[PDB]
Amino acid sequence: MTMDATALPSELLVTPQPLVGFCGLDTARVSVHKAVWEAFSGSLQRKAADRAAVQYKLLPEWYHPKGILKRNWMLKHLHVLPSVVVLFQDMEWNDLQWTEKQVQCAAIVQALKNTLQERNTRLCLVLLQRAAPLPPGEDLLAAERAASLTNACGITSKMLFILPHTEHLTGYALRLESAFLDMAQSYYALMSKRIRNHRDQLTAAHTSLKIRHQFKLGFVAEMRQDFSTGQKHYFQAYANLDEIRINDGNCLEIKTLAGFLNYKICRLMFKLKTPRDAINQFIIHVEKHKSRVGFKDLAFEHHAWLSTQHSVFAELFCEAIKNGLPALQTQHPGIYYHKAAEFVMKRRDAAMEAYAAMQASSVAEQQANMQLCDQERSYNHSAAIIALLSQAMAQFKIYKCLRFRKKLAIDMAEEYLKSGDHAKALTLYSLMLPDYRQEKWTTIFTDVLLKTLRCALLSGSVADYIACSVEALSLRHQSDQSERILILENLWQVFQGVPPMPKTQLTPEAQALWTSALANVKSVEMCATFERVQLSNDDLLQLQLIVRVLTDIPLRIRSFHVILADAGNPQSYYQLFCSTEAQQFHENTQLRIVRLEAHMGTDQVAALLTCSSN
Repeated sequence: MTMDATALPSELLVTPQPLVGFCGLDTARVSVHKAVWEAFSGSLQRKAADRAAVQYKLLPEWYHPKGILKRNWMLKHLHVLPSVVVLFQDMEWNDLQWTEKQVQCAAIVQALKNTLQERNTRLCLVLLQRAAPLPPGEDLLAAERAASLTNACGITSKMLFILPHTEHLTGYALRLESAFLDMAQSYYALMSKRIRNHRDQLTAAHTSLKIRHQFKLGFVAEMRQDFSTGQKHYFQAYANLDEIRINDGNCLEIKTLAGFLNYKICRLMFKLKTPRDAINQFIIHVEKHKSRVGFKDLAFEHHAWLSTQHSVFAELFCEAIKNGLPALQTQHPGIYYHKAAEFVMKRRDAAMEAYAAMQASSVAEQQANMQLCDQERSYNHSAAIIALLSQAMAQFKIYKCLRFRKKLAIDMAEEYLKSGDHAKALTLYSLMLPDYRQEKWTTIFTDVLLKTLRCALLSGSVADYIACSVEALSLRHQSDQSERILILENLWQVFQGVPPMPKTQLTPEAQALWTSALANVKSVEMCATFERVQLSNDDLLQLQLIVRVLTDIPLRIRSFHVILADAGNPQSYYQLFCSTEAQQFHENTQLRIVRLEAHMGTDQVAALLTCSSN
């Protein structure tokens, strides 16, 4: 009829490769088969240029398509069914035990040809003539034993191959691979012809079976490296899907199929390096899809799948990087990494909506749809969101794009906020806030500042909390004055260590958590000036440091401190007595204080605001 091409992801993520089989071989031989398999794993030892694509696997109206009709047929074709069958055996040249070799290899090839009769596959046999090498044209018993084979089965002579000694076995394995390339491409072409002949007939114009056929056609082509032909048959299948009706119960499956198709064709793009072509196909179909659905769209569908769309395309971005293309990433390291990240954000928001529509009183299996939601309720951790953010983070960091990755970092911390996970949010914010002050732009600086307020109060890193709060009061004039007053009260509280006021948010658990704090914690702008330095060991300096408050609200005028320095030798507007210098120290030392540390109101500004000298 019109059955799905496949509902199976995680398929052929690596470059698809042929498979030729090896039978169930016992441990008794596996040791020497080790060497045997070594040559086989030699395909994985050698460079891709030397490496043959094929690998190994083990086993013990109109008429309906055979080999195409179902997606498990596709997959079983992919790896379960080898294009060619090869059974490796040993052949010691002897007299009558070698006749027993004849009978035994006859039995095994009889079983093998029965299996082939099940599944229409070409066969080859490999024999180690473990004896010493001899010239070709010497062993008539080779012909005799081939004839014993043929009367048993009829396998052609040339399909027989020999790997006498390991030092010989290696080269004979290389040419084995070459011959296998031969037969494998032969079988692949034969199946290609099968598909095209199938496609020339319609079972009463079902029109979707042929879609499966052209899909499998692309499979064949990419097996045979004709990437262009197969990718364009894929795209033609996309066109065919377009011709199909939309918005039915199928349209979601249509969208997923087109996702498969976009995946494959974009692979074949970047293999052929047609970048903007891949971009155009990507967009074209994805906005097709956004149009095609207006609802249901429970938005773990067509939104999460949108996320997976950008996920696969990011996969193909990194695939290009492994290939080495710098184009789109000089443009945008991952155009779609963070994009899929915001798509999983909308995923989670839609999940919140799902909970909302659930909070309604919540017969065509809508409960299963609700059960869908329950399934969708599972993928609500949104930690995978955080990880996708991490990949986008690193991906943009690849070309050292600090700003963008930093703002994705504040994204991460915001998400941890949404999840209620204050800790690591606070960590990333702790990194960002000095950065944001370095960007000098106070607006978002303050916005992440109140975010940090929430983060630290929830965490209880009240040292960090108050540091951000105080550099916030520095220039908090963009915010409410009364909240400045409240926060200043919080400042005196924390300096005393007594619980801070924003109990309007606080709940007792984290409250106690930070009550634990500050037992360990150990430690608006004004100006420093000098009337005289570099003295003649007679001068007397004095308070040239103008203590200015740029906060509208005052801080309680408590007290003062000055800290002595040792270079060379050891020795609105509010001003009050300090007599900072009356100690007649030694000459030519400019004691410029690291930080002010006078006791106005409380200890200090601590967060790194102190000037040098005159």
